This record gives sequence, C-alpha cells and structure tokens, in this order.
Amino acid sequence: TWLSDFPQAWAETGGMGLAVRQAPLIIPLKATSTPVSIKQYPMSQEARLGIKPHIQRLLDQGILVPCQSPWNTPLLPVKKPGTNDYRPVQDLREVNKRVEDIHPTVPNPYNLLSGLPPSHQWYTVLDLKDAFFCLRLHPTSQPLFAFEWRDPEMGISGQLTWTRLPQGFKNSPTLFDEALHRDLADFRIQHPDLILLQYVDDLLLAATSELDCQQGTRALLQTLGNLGYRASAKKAQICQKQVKYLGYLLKEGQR
Amino acid sequence: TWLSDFPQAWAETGGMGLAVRQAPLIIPLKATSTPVSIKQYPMSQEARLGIKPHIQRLLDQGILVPCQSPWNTPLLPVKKPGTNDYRPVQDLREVNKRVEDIHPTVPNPYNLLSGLPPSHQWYTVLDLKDAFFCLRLHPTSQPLFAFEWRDPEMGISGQLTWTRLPQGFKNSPTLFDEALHRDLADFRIQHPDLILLQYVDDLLLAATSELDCQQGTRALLQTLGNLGYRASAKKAQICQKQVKYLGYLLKEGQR
DNA sequence: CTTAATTC
DNA sequence: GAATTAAG
DNA sequence: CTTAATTC
DNA sequence: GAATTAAG
Ligand SMILES: N=C(N)c1ccc(Oc2ccc(-c3nc4cc(C(=N)N)ccc4[nH]3)cc2)cc1
Ligand SMILES: N=C(N)c1ccc(Oc2ccc(-c3nc4cc(C(=N)N)ccc4[nH]3)cc2)cc1
Repeated sequence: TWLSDFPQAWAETGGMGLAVRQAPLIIPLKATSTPVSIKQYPMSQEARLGIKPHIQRLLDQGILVPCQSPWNTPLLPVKKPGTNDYRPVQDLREVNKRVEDIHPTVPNPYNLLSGLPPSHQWYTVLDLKDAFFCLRLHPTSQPLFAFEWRDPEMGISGQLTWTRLPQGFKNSPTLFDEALHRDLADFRIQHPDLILLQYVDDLLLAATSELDCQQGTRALLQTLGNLGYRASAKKAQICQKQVKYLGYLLKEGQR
Repeated sequence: TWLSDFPQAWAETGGMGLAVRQAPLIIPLKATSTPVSIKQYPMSQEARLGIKPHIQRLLDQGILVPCQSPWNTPLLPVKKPGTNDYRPVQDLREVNKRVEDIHPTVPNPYNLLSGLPPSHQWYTVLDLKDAFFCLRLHPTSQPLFAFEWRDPEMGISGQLTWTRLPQGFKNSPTLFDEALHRDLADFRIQHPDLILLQYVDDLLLAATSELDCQQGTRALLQTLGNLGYRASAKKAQICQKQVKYLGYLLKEGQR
C-alpha cells in the first residue's frame, strides 16, 4: 500500500509538483546578449489540434502564462510514430546561445554508480515526474522563454511563456540536480546508513537490509512529497534486490 | 667554343651515352614476387602512329630489343597539348610493387644546396641527357620491363624490352644518382677546391673564381664525355654568376 | 587507360 | 560517393 | 521546421 | 557536396 501511505508523494495522487523551498530561478545572460525574436513557422491545423490540449492543460496549471516579450522562439510540430502525441517542443537553441554557461555538475552515470557499495544490496528506484516544472522561474527570467500561440478561432492574443524551468533549456538538468540536492541534504544527514544516488530526476536509494530499505523509502517519499516533488507510482521499483537504474540492471552487486 | 672543345661530352655531338664503367644493373625482386602479365589496352592508330618513330629510334639504338617474357606492363597513349608528342609512357606500377625496396639516397634539393658555400660564387650547371638510358640493365633483369608492340601492317612479333635503366621504374633515379657518384668520385678527389652538387641528372659545379670555374668545367665535361654521359649543350649554363638550378635562382650567394 | 588520393 | 587530380 | 554533424 | 542523422 505504498500508494495509500504516501498520497502526496506520488504524481498520480498528489497533484502537480512545486518545489516550495526553492527560490524562483533567475537566469543570467551572457554580457553581450540582446533579445532575439524568431518568427513562428506556420503550423498546420493538425499539429495545432494535437498541441492544443497540452497548452490548455499547462495554462490551467499556471505553468504557462500570457505575455508580451522581445524574445521569441519557435514551437515544433513534433511527434513520434506517425501523427500522434503532439507534445509541444520548443527550439530554445538561440536562447541557449545567449544564456551564460554554468559548470556541469551532474556526474556521468558510470561515476555516479561507482558510489554504490556491495554492502547495500536492497534498492528502491524512483523517477520524479515533470521534475523541471517543479522549479519556479523568477518573473524577470520568464520573458526569455516566450513563444507564439494562435487559435484561428479567436483564442489567445499572442505570446505565452513558462513560469517554471522549461524543457529544451541547456541548464535545466544541472539546475534541477543542484536544487533537490539542496532539498535532500537534510535527508542524507538524517539517514547516514543509506546510500542515495541522484541523476537529475532519477533516484536510487540503497540499503543493507530489506527493513532499512522499507523504512528509508517511507522517509524519502514522505520528504519528497513535503518538499513538493512527485514520483511516478507506476514506474516505482520498491525494495527490490534487482532494479533497472540509468540503463543498468543492478543485480547481485553487479554493474 | 665549349661546344667544339668537347665534342664527346655534348648530347648534340657525342651520340647516345653509355656508362662504360658501370656494370649492367641487376634488379632484385621481393622474396615472394612472381611475374605479372598485364594485357595491353588496344591502342588507336593515331597513338600508335605517334609512338612508332620513338620505338624505331630506340630499337635502332639498341635501347629496346625484341623478347619473350612472362612479364608485361601497359604502354600509354600519352601526350600533353592536344594530340602531339606521343612519347611512349609505360605503366610500371605492378612491376615496381614486386621489386625490392632500396634506401632513398638522393638528398632533397633543400639539403643539397645547403652544401653551397658563399665562398664559391661562380657556377656551371649541366643536366645530363637521357641519363637513365646510359646505365645498362643486366640481361637477367631485362625481361622484367617487357611490353607489347604490334604493327598491324606486319611489324614486330610481340614484346620488346629495355636493355637500359627505364623511365617509370621506382629505383631509376636513386640507382642513377649512386652510379655517377661512383663515376665522379675521382673527379672530386682531383679537384678539392671545387664544389660539385649532384641531383640525379642535374649538376652544379661551383668555384671561387671565373678561371677555376672555367678550368673545372673543362675537366668535368672531359670526364663526363669519357665516362659515357652526355650533357645538353642547349641548356648548359657555363661560368655564370647567376644560374637556375633545381627551381632556384642562385644569385649573390642567395637561395 | 588504370589507380591511388584529394575534394566537394 | 560522384568529380577532379595526379601519375605510371 | 531549422541547424550542426556525420556519411558516403 | 548531396543524403542521412540527431536534436531543440
Ligand atoms: N565534386 C566536385 N564537383 C569536385 C571534386 C574535387 C575537386 O578538387 C580536387 C581533386 C583532387 C586533388 C588531388 N588529387 C591528387 C592525387 C595524387 C596521387 N595519388 N597521385 C597526389 C595529389 C592530389 N591532389 C586536388 C583538388 C573540385 C570539385
Ligand atoms: N549519401 C548517402 N547516400 C548517405 C549519407 C549518410 C549516411 O549515414 C549517416 C548520416 C548521419 C549520422 C549522424 N549525424 C549526427 C548528427 C548529430 C548532431 N549534431 N545533432 C550527432 C550524431 C550524428 N550521427 C550517422 C550516419 C548513409 C548514406
């Protein structure tokens, strides 16, 4: 009943996340950067109809808000199979080129796993849902990610932008990893005998016994829920001696 | 009257050369080499008519002789401007690949000229005509360079081959340089105060005074003539303080 | 005429 | 990978 | 739809 | 240099 014991921690039962302890992020631009406004390539009705539901959902969630900005980047008619799942994909390359670089602090999977001791063979893997959207963007940095949205049948005035850390932004993974690391520092301190590996939104908790893993997982879920993050209950691998993490299969202390 | 004083040394007055002091060359094959017989691509009448005179001249000079050989390489319809000067060009690449490698002892022009002292500013440049043809090929190595020659109007049976070091053979330049160096060793010994640079068939004699250059050039021409080599009287640059050698212009001690 | 390398 | 060179 | 890289 | 990839 992991699902029922922690209603707030699961994305399926706790509503959209919001890292309440994290201050809205301010995105520094390179010293010579000036806003760039790239025109939106005309989108076909089919692509527009596919994307529409997502845009409305995000507007309802307050993740997207109307705005007028000197910045503008293109939205793409992206999918995968044939012409389904039209999730909106923003081409933020011209924005990324004007944003100041930050040190890449997210360790590569290989080195991250090196920190997994043979002594801890009871694992719990969790992946946070819509992780980036949990981090607020400071109002001053919001205009930077604006894009155009039109509804030929009288819909929206013009531009919309993100109030949360967006997908496609070059520093989103790193900024999210650093945050969360900050939010989970106390948990690590409260559970010295537990191993916690973090790779952006993918978490691995390792314990020496099934009990400790159970007690540790309870604590982690409780903490994540309270902080405003949400884990996928569907994909959760709880207290297993064999789990799939970052492309590896952890078994018998191997990999 | 350099031309009249040394009839035997100039190609224009001494007949074809023949290095009488040099033993016929034997060309060692790689340890696993076996003869290769490449078919002659059909040659058009125009190409055949252009090449014909050269082949006959060489046969008359004994430089080319009939033969039957398990080796055979192609003759090419080579020219330059449009369809003139049809000098025979043999593709000896499959023969070169089967001949044992030798150390490249011919110095590059740059290093060779480094041996030209500022003290010697009176130059004489000579280039030997048909240098390679002056070196005899041992009968045992002759079959290696065979090619096909036909005269639709009943001319030659089949193959012809060289009795002299041929053009297109990978070791001809080096073998010629080494020979000649051997033939001119005494001259260097008899003229210690003279500088003699050799680059295959291109010679540069350098002296400190116009007189020494005159006396030295006389001696060199006499020696070359007696040994069986022939210098181009037309291109000869005699006792000049400015001469063109190996692409460089030697002047005021420069280059 | 082939063939090995260099460009685009 | 189809032109373009360079060279025997 | 772009755009930067990789192949052939 | 024209395809083919990969990715925002
Ligand atoms: N596809 C196209 N339109 C074009 C393709 C190629 C182009 O240029 C060039 C093609 C070939 C060379 C070039 N080729 C060689 C071959 C050499 C050898 N191995 N003998 C030795 C040196 C050398 N230089 C130099 C430049 C220009 C245009
Ligand atoms: N001319 C032709 N018929 C062909 C041309 C190209 C062919 O293959 C390939 C083409 C392109 C790739 C390839 N392209 C990329 C682009 C990358 C990027 N910068 N996002 C990152 C990694 C990557 N791999 C790999 C193989 C096959 C056939």
